Amino acid sequence: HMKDLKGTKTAENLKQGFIGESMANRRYLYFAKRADEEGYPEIAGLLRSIAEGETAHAFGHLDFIRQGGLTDPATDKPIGTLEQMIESAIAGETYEWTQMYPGFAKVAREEGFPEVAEWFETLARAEKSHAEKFQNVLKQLKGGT
Amino acid sequence: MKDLKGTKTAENLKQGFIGESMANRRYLYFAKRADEEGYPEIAGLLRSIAEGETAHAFGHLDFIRQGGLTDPATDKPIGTLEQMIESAIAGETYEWTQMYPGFAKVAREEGFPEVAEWFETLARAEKSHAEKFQNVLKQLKG
Ligand SMILES: [Cl-]
Ligand SMILES: [Cl-]
Ligand SMILES: [Mn+2]
Ligand SMILES: [Mn+2]
Ligand SMILES: [Mn+2]
Ligand SMILES: [Mn+2]
Repeated sequence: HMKDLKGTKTAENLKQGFIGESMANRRYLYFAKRADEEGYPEIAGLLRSIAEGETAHAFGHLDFIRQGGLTDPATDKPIGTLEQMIESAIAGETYEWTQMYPGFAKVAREEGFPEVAEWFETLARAEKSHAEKFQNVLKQLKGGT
Repeated sequence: MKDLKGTKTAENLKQGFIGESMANRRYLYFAKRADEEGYPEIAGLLRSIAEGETAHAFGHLDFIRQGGLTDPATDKPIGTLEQMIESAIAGETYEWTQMYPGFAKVAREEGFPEVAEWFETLARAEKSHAEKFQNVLKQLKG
């Protein structure tokens, strides 16, 4: 019979699958740039085509998560409706600019890595801008205009 | 070029890479819902912010590689193109030999046969990926 995914090992395996598939697409597109520079177009093309595979895998994991009423792997927020999706976006961006990247920057400065700290501070300011743009979308959706 | 091995900053770059990787995937997935419902401005914003998260993820990988750290996904070096392909092979190999078969068996045990069939499809897919990368690596070393 049909069962709730909530609290199951399968729910956790969909989450972990999503994380790994997300990383695989980013990794393969980064590796493709090195193949591009070095003159390996067949290798770059394969990396890019396999990366599209990993997009399909990630999106299918999110399909089962959303259809199963499970939460966003990144934020533990529901992602059933577009409004919920934007609220998930806002929650993650808010965590990143208010807590995560400032904390990473402080640790980098304290460990003697000022260039890395500056990068984390650039990202904190970027995620704040993202949060603001998503907040404006949510106003448009929630207000129905 | 400063060595990051054994630091909390090394761990933070890894976690930042994971988060940025997920953000790009999430925002492109959300854009498809905006597409279906007729919100092209919202879809376009999601796609443009997703490009931001690509830039963030790649910059984390630059610091990882320049700081003597390993690939977040595989714990393998990714300095050279050959090392990058060997990292791809290692992660594909883990997924087809172990990770997705294991997920499929658990899904069938827990009574999720449709999810199990999906995991079985993915195990076969990652095996094909591993083989295609192996054919590349042989060409590079040759
Ligand atoms: Cl080539
Ligand atoms: Cl719109
Ligand atoms: Mn995959
Ligand atoms: Mn962001
Ligand atoms: Mn980001
Ligand atoms: Mn793969």
